[PDB]
Amino acid sequence: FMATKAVCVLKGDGPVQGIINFEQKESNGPVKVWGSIKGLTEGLHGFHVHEFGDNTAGDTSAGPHFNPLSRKHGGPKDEERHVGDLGNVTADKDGVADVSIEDSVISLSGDHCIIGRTLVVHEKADDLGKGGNEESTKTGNAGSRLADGVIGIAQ
Ligand SMILES: [Cl-]
Ligand SMILES: [Cu+2]
Ligand SMILES: [Zn+2]
Repeated sequence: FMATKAVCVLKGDGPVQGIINFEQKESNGPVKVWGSIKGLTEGLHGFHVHEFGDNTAGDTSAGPHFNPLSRKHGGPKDEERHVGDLGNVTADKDGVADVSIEDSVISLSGDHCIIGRTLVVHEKADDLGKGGNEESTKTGNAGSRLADGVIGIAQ
């Protein structure tokens, strides 16, 4: 089987929630990521795929950012990045982040497959590895998880 579409329902302990859609018509092509997230503070919020689709214990059970190539944290456009580094979503004045992303590193098939893994929206902006500290090189200093969910097959 080869997934062409995926979906992730994001939920948390507070007001943050949303639906994220993934589309990839070609196995060797980019993934379109689109949807909306509500209940956010206005501004930038870190947006990452973590390694495991698990919250057995909590944040640790989702593991670090998905990182099959053993690289350091960066932005989605950087050559040096984790596969799960999708950068930041932007929330407007009403707390709605309209997500519109095209990425060529994540995939719905193969070694970079994100199906069965966890998508997370964070409290703070992702510094893209440019924060000048150790945490920047791992998480981008995006802080706590406001909402998460496991990425499932949709088509
Ligand atoms: Cl760029
Ligand atoms: Cu994260
Ligand atoms: Zn990362």
